[PDB]
Amino acid sequence: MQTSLFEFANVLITAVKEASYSISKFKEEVEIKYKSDGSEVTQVDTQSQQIIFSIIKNKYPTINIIGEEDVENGIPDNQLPTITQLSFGSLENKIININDIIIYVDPLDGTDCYTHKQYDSVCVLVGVTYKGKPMIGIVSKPFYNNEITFAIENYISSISLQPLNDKIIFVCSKKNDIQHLIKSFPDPYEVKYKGGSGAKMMAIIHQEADIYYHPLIQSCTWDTLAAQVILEAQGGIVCDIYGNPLCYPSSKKESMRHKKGVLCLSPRAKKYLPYMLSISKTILLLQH
Ligand SMILES: [Mg+2]
Ligand SMILES: [Mg+2]
Ligand SMILES: [Mg+2]
Repeated sequence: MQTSLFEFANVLITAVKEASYSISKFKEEVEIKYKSDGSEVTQVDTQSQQIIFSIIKNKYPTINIIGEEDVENGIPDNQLPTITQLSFGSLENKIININDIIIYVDPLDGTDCYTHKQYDSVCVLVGVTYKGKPMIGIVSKPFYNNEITFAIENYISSISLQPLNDKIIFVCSKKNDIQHLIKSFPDPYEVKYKGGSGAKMMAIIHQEADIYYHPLIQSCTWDTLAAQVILEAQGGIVCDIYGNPLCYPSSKKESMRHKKGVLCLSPRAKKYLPYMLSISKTILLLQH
């Protein structure tokens, strides 16, 4: 029924490292399955997910864990790396209840970025809730030396920050080019185009960007939670396009889409929330 936070964080970090390493070291020909809604999936996505699931469930067989892809655990204990024994500075090592935990996984965010050699946009995302409340976020960028960024509540791992721009930077994909939606923005600003939803949140975390405005029902729980915990630990904001907290259902039977969109603000961009809320105020998002 219970475990320590340090144990738990070590298991998750071990899983993410191993998955990231699997992705970055992979030279065989990729085979692209197409889901029944056109979206891509490769054996690299699924193998990454199995690694993550197997490592975690081998320690915590009861644990609630939700992943983008349709695979679970299975990889036998003796092919899995041993668990790291890291300590975490002044962070307090809590006893926690396994059944209060829910884990949300994207084994490979930017599957299309991957298949198009946009390797810089590929992330592994693992986020955790505890009693419904976001608690841990772990992000890896396999093609950026398997760099891992993570946060546990208000504590945050080492992170390189680009010198602040001074112009406010909006970041979006070309396909969701919101530049016309924000022409009335009060202060000087720029639009940077970046594929990958994980990548776009990381851009804010590394101060390459300030605002990620996603007034669309394209994001899922696993796309946001990991980066959310980190950005929030930095003092940034993640919410609906109407300013409310993102929802994280407890089961994959329920829809994992963020149906009221996504909005992320850098610490300094928090003052622009009212502006963004008045922009979103007349939008009714519809799904199909
Ligand atoms: Mg997909
Ligand atoms: Mg994915
Ligand atoms: Mg994704």
